[PDB]
Amino acid sequence: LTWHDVLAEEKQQPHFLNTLQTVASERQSGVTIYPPQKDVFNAFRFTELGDVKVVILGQDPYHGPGQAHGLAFSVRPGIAIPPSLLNMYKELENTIPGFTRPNHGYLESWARQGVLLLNTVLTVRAGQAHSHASLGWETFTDKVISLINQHREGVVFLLWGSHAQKKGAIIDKQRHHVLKAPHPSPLSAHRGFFGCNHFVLANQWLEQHGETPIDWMPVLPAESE
Ligand SMILES: O=c1cc[nH]c(=O)[nH]1
Repeated sequence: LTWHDVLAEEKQQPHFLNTLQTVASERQSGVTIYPPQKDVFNAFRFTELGDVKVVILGQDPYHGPGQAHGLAFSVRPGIAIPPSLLNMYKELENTIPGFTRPNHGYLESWARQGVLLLNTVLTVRAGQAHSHASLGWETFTDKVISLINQHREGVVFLLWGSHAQKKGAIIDKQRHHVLKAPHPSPLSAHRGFFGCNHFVLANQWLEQHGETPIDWMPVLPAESE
């Protein structure tokens, strides 16, 4: 059972297709849109429905050049680690045994381990946070979260900040494992993100059900000859 299986009918809905047409228009209107069109759905590409172990919800994609590439909180290789990710790495360094500060902010290897890095809004106008928040992306990601709720068992949801917490209100807290904390951005991280211990807690839950825990130290694609 795949994303396409469960999302094919949602993807033929006017709200969804129209969201995409608005983006495609915007990309030609004089404005740059992030991430590139081929990257918008990368969270789905790297972590199939049946591979989802951890869901980390973000809200908006990074809105600067070279930053967003379709995975919540991640940036491309060579790009500076943005403040929300830095605070994530800090909590990790203080909680996960052996973890040290990565020299990059690329989280693809989290996704390849089953960490679904899903923003509720999947595109953004350059430099303008929340600029596409009233297209239909929230309806689409509402549906995505609902399907995960329904079609999977024992997934851990990490819900950072009020927006994500509301988004995840529908999730079965008996069938899945839901953890809440304030958002890791500088504005709220010292008001409960630090100390939330979500990364260890996720791993323990996974372990207690026979699943491999997540290696949260992210790794860059390697060099070849
Ligand atoms: O992808 C991202 C980046 C920053 N903030 C979010 O919520 N998600």
